[PDB]
Amino acid sequence: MQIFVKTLTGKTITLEVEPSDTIENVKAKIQDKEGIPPDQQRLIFAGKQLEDGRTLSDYNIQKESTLHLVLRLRGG
Repeated sequence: MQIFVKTLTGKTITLEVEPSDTIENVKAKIQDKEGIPPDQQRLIFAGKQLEDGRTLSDYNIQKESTLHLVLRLRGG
């Protein structure tokens, strides 16, 4: 199934995923497309932060759903 990720600057990315895929796997696909490391990425769906050890089906994410990406800043 296809899903959409929106960034804080106005960008929408389209990803091909399976319901059994883990959040850590979704972050790895974003790193491949945009070069953002998984430790600096935060994913939000319906106001809830998604955990790396859970899957897309655990949060009831369905086809054409929109997730939000937030970037963290450690030091500096």
